[PDB]
Amino acid sequence: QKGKLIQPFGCLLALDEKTFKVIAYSENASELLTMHPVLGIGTDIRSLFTAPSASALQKALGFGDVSLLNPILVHCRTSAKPFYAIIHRVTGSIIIDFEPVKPYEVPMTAAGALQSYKLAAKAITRLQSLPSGSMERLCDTMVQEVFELTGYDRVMAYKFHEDDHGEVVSEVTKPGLEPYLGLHYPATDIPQAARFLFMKNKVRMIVDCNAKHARVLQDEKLSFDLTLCGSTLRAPHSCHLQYMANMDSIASLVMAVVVNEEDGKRKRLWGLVVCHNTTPRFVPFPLRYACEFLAQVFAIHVNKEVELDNQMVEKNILRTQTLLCDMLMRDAPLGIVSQSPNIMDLVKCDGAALLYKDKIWKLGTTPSEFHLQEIASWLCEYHMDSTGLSTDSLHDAGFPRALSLGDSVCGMAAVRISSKDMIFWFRSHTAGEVRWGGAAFLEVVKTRSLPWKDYEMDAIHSLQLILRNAFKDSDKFTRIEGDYKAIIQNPNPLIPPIFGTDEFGWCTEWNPAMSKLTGLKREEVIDKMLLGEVFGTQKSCCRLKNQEAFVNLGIVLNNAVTSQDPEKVSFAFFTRGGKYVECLLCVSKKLDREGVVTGVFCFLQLASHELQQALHVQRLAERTAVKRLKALAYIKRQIRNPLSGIMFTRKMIEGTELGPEQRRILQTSALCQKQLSKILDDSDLESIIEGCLDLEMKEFTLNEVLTASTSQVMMKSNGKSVRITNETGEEVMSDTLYGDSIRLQQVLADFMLMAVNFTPSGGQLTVSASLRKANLEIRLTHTGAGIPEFLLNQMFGTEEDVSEEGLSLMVSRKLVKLMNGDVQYLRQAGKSSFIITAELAA
Amino acid sequence: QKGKLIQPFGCLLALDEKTFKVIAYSENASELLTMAHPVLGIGTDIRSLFTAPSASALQKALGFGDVSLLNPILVHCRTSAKPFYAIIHRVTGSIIIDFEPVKPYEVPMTAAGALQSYKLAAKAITRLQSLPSGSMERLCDTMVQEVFELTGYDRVMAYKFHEDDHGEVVSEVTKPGLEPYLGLHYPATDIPQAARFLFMKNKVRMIVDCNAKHARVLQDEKLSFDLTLCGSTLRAPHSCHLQYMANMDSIASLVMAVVVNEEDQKRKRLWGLVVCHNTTPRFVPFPLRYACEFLAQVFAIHVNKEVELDNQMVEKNILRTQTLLCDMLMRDAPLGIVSQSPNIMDLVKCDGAALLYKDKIWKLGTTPSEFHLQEIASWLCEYHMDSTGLSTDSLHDAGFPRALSLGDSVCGMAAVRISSKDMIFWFRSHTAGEVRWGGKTRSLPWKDYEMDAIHSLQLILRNAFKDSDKFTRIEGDYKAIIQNPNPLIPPIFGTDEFGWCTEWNPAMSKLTGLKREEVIDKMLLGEVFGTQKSCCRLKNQEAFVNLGIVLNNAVTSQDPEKVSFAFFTRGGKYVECLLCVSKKLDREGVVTGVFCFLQLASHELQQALHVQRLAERTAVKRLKALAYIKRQIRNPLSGIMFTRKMIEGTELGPEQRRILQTSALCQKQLSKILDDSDLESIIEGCLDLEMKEFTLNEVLTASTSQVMMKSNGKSVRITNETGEEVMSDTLYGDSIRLQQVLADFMLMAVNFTPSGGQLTVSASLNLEIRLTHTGAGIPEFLLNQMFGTEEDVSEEGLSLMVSRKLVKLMNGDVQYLRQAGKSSFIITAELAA
Repeated sequence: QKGKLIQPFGCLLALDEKTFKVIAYSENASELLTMHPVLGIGTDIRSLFTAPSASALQKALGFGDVSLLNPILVHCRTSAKPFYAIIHRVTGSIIIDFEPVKPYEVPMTAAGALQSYKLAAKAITRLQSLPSGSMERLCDTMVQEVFELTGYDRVMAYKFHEDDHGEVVSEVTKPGLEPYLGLHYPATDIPQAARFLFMKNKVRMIVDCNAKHARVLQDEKLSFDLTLCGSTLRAPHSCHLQYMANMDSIASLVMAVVVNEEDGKRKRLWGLVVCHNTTPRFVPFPLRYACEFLAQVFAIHVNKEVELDNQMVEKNILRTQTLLCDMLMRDAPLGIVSQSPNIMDLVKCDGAALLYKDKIWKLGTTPSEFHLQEIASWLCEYHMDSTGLSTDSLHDAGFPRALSLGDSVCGMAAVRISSKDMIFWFRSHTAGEVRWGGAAFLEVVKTRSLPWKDYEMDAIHSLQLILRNAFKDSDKFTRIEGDYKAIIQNPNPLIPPIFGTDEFGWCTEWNPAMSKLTGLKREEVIDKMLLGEVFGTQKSCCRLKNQEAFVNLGIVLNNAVTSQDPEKVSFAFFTRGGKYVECLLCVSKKLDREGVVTGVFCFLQLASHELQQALHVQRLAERTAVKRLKALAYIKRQIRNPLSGIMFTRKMIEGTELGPEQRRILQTSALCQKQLSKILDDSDLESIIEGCLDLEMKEFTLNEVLTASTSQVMMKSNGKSVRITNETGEEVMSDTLYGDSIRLQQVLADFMLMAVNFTPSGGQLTVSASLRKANLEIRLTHTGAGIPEFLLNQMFGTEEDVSEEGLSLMVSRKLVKLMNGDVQYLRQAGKSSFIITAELAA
Repeated sequence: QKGKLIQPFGCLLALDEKTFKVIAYSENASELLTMAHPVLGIGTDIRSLFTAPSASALQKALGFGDVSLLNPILVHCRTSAKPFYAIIHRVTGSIIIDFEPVKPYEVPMTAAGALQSYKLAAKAITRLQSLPSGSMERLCDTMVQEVFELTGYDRVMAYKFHEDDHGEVVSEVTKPGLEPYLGLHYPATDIPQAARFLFMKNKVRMIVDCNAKHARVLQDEKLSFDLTLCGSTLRAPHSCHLQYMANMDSIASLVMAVVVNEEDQKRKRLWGLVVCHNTTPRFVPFPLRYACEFLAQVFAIHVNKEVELDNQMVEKNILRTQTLLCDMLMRDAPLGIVSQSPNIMDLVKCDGAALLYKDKIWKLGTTPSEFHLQEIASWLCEYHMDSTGLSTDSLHDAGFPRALSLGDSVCGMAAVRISSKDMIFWFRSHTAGEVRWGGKTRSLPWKDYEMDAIHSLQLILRNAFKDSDKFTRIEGDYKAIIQNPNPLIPPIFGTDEFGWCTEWNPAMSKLTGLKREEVIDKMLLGEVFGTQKSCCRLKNQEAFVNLGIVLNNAVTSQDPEKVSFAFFTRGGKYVECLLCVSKKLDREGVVTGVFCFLQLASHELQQALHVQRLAERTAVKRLKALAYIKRQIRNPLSGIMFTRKMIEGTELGPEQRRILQTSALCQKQLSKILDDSDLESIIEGCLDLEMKEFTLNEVLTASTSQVMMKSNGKSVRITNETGEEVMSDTLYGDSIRLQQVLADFMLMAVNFTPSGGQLTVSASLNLEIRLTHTGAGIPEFLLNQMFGTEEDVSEEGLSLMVSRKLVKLMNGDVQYLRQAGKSSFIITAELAA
């Protein structure tokens, strides 16, 4: 922080807060500024520059927060050399850094901050337009935009893990360089001092490494040593220089990403965005400022997308709760595997087994009954005081016959239902490969399975509890997964609140979870009418807020009596003492064995507010989507009807004898109607955009296509008085082609109709076709300026969304791509040419 | 309320709260319950006239806490069978038990409690719940239709109370052959306030027969207080309802009550009644009455919801007026607003705009003559000295000397003075007003926020001119009710290109608590709006970054955008609103900063737009796919049109010409149906119809050509038997939509028909078209879908619903008639010949 060496592309001056006189100066500063006022201790600052520059600098030092006006434009007194001045406040002193102003780009008058921030107005918009839910897309977009703005050769999205070991997540380099994606790096490349330094100043630049750095002339009479930690000209340290030495890079630009995560707010370094170049380069301060702002935006976005993945766990927990509630109705024996929701959906796995009275059931990939007997015997004999176990890899646990099992089963999770009854879940082997570069060593994770999370064990234990209670009517788990001997622990049940009533309305079920959630003892509440006594506005144990809640509860119960499916509704009630519980009620029928309705069975689902709002938004979106789909189907039918009408009328007209030229005109109309029926037959363009398509195989000739297109277009062409000519040879005509004719006619007609529309009044258009032995090349040459550049760019498929005409162009290009061809646009003096390539069978 | 007379269809008993002995009774009880026994006298026990389980149930009910839960207690008499309901009420110092006979023709023990009783109305509640919001008349008509279907009474009416207690019939449903009173107002004296309070206390009242003889109640003389039968369901009318029934020609009555909770606990007001009248005596079981009482609660909830939605719509409208009141400071000179398209005609709802400025008169829309405007200004400057504005909806009543000569084209005038010579007029048009009572143009009166908007426009224009209070008396039949409208100018702050503050209007000073002098000449980011050492403290980093982003985007982009904003003021109050930004382009065309204003929005409205925007962001491709399809429609249509032209380009015969013209008719049909989607055409004003000459022969031929294909597919023959006299006659009206309607009607007739069936077409001229097809006929549930009874509609039924609504737009109805092997579709409409 006190290294007295600075880079030579700029100069530094350290002054006092009160005297405004130069104390610390650099050797190159005297040369650059005086290129006469001798730069030295006790010299003023105004005389080195002109009067307006001195006034601006003095006002800047007089400001409260100089960081808002950091890039200042100043002029040297002699020859008016432009310079960028940056002000920074060290304890008891002001440090100003001056850099030369190359032509480059200049903001309006003084750059300030907002104008500099304006330089990154496109990358911010592109980042804010991405659909949420995919961190990799965000990383790729940020890296690409940083590459575009900075212009450095290589851009990397180095990421920090919990053990501070790096992992590149993306990279975009110029062609002709070694990719670095996926290469892990050790924790000694970046010392913790570097991270601490980056936590303070977010952007660091090293313009060149093999350059002689000047020194400073810090005053001897100063009572404190100057700190160069905050200055942007501080010379790189040897340890940091070793990084570029091992990375064969010269110019570096490192931008920290700082997120704010709530205390378990505390700051955290999500990673870095590193830029490298093989040759030295320098960029103006506004570009660095804009890059820092863009990094702030990216940090905000990543912090937002972490919270969205924090909700998938809650959603899966709710789904498991629903499954557990559903499974409570089935009979204890064989009811575990009776219907579609078996114990495969309880925890993610590929094999399940239920040992009960020597009747081993199989549900998938699982060892033989012999091997299952052996593993059950081993678990019984070794782990006496273990109701349940979860082994990551059976080899590590110590199963003698784990070798004979093979690679099919690796992880195991077993529970003891009763003295002789047990349940097993098995997981197949997954191998992990980590490049682990910058070290390269290639570590192996041996034969291990995916870890068993907490809520999976919680669900398994809840299932065990349910089965034990059901069997009775008719707790420490050893987790040897980290090869750290026994880490036995106690899980928690995952039973949601439940209450059930008979047909009349008297309470009959009140489980301990509800007793804890409400605070009401079951003995206190049972044998009381559900509507009016347990839940009621006045004179009731649990006080509903309004009369609307009472009406809604009554409606929900009455509707649920009729319908078997469990409707999800909102619920809100006060507890015994002044607490407003807001949950999501689910009611289901209670059909008995014979099939007589006995009552209702209800359970709540406690959920955070964001999840409920997301569910509401999803419901609204699906309703809007179904309405739009119904409207589109209605329109399609109402257009299909007159389509059939005109088909039949054309058939009737063809029934009467007419001229051979009339016959040709009728045939051209027939091709037009077939094209119309085909385009109306398409369900939507989204399937075309996705890529899933089929092209029919049929015989055709070019005369039909050309005549259909000309008949389609020439009315509009003559609207602008446009001449159309055909130069295709008759030999190419006589040749017959094979493929999908309708797509070709529609695509070529659209392209050449756009050419007609772009044709100025009185222009000329020529159509030619060439057959090479087969390949067909189509040239459409129209007189005029042609399509503008932006529309030509919109024609390409790189853009996600374009104009309607641009969308038609993109769809035609995609169809040509599926037609193993290409589309080219050529501009010449007063001419524009479309070239279309196709490959078919002759 | 203390009347000792009861209706004869039930019986009454009274029990002491503690001793549980009978103290009052009725002769109907003597003739109905103990008939074949203990004497029904004072002090007689209760557990002797019923079976032991019945006595146990009665004892348990009496010992219960809240008896009003399990009211319809079915009880078996001591004699064999003879069921009876046992409704119970707790009155001061007694418990009153009413028995009503259970007729076994219906309801064989289908309800024994409140929860089971409420089940009978599940279908009605489901139908009411899923209706789209924003239409009171639809809710009322559905509600009364459901009442009619559930109860089966002859006449059902929704009777809405106004502020002056005088009622208005909003809807009504009756069996055919009955005189309607729809829309007829009634005096407030028909229903006394005592009846209103009684309805507020007892939600449902039933009078089975007005002519039935009432029976007395024998009560002990030893009690110190008389028994009150006000809460009992067995009470006799006190001649107040007898006269009402005689006047309305009714014999039986079932009258409910609608109670709505309105904010100042919130008060409860009787929004109206749902009255059922019958010409013959009728009896409904207690569960049906109990369910009809439950339906009223859902109806009241929905009515309150619709009222809140209307209030939010009003707030959105005033927000829009506030937004459009801006963009007039930017425009230079008074002529600038007149020249531009969003003119002063859009500031307030008017049919004519006039501006008098320096001997120049600028007029827009329906406006009087120049001499008329000059004489209006002369009158206003000659009779009104100190006024800054005038307002009236009837200029004739205003006292204009030549108001009658001005005609009915313009009636209401609102005028505001800008300078000593320049001033502004807003004029309205003719409105139709009819009021009925069961016992020169008037235009809608000017509201208050309209006056506020006009006053703020006056302030803006006078400020701009300088840079270069007023009485309404027509809302009532009075004179010179002076008012002082307040302005509607939103808070405004504006900065230059560097970021320093430049303009900070007083509204922002009031809202945020700061002052103009202490904030001016400071950077907008960091100094004013900042997380630290700032006047207005932002919440966290995200707000700062978002504000910077929106400022930069506003500078770069060209259109205003709305972004949520939230900050702490200097007094600790958390303000949340919407921020709108715009570029402050100079006359030359170079940006010189930004101009921003806040739109303080209500919490419900603000949160009703976040979810809307979030849902909008989900659908992107499908929104523009419709426009893409609409634009790409033209090319195949142009191709088919030009192919038709070339087909015409040679020699043709008579039949060939006819079939070509039929094809062309279908061609225009396809063109105009693909040109516009028309959405649902819910409003009759929308979907303007082309009206041109046509003949019926072409229409019929074009309609049957589209379906001959399917007819020959099933080998179904179609015959047209309309006479040549009707065919030769020419009508002036819409044709092609009639072609489509006829075509899809015969298409549906072909569907669901056996092969070899006969289809017959007839027309009578009022145009009536009858299409009779032989076979089994269309299934009933399809007709239920097409009539709108079933909310869920199939794709095939949607076309029939569209055709029915189109026929209704032609002021007609579609009729389905069923006979042995015959189904007849009758379409009726009118045109000009």
